[PDB]
Amino acid sequence: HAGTMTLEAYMRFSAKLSEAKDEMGTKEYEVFTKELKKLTNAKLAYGDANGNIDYDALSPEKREEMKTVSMGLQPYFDKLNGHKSSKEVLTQEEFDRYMEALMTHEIVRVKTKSTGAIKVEEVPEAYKERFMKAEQFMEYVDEKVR
Amino acid sequence: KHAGTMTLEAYMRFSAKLSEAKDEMGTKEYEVFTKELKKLTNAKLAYGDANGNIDYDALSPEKREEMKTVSMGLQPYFDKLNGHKSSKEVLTQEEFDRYMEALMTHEIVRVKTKSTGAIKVEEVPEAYKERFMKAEQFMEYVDEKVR
Ligand SMILES: [Zn+2]
Ligand SMILES: [Zn+2]
Ligand SMILES: [Zn+2]
Ligand SMILES: [Zn+2]
Ligand SMILES: [Zn+2]
Ligand SMILES: [Zn+2]
Repeated sequence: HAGTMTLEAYMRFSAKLSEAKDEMGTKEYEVFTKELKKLTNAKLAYGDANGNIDYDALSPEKREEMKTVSMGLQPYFDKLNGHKSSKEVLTQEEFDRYMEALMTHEIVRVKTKSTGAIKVEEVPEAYKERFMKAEQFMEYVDEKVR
Repeated sequence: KHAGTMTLEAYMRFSAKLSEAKDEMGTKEYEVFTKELKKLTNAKLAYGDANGNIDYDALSPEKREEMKTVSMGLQPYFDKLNGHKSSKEVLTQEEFDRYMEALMTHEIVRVKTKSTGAIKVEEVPEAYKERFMKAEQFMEYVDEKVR
């Protein structure tokens, strides 16, 4: 039941945002609330039916901005995943490559309009090599953070 | 990176574990395990490359079936040496078959890339890239189940 699951995970995320207001320093929570509004605005403006963005369609300047927002939000997401921060365990170059890998993965979700597991067979030819390299890199990062 | 030194040490460490298997295993159990392992080590010397990896796709169907049966019987000892539960107990029969196939694909790609370490998909040949990814994922999936 993809709908119910989504509803529940929505209320659950809303509850975490509330625990974030309580637990975060005052400046920290300003900066975070702001970053997250940029992200949620961007998914409403550019995202598909599932809220996935085709980052390759965007201008280089907006793509730079989105990548900056996700760099700032990423350590909160790591913590919610029960992992150590990927920013701390990765190099600056690697952390940049990681954001790019995540973007590639989101683009492929747009092209295959798939919400769960991507089937490598269904990925357009233009994106196969790039996708597989991003999956592999995301796995390497995941193992460094637990 | 000292490939020789690490390969020598792992060699001696594996011999120590064979010695402890002679001691810890039932008489029949160790008889059957010693034969299966001999099949495995004979097959790697007959068909393996410089690193002892086999191109299972080049072999006859009959021989490939045979090597898969040998690996099915050795796999729970290997699970135990990794400090893991038996993949055999935690997977269905069809999944365990596909696991062995994943491991064989992984072995083939090692022959093609000539690499004994982490395989980068870039360096894997086009006829093999998608199979390799699928095998790595399934291997990942199984590994999560046995911890
Ligand atoms: Zn609290
Ligand atoms: Zn870059
Ligand atoms: Zn993880
Ligand atoms: Zn003992
Ligand atoms: Zn089969
Ligand atoms: Zn493991």
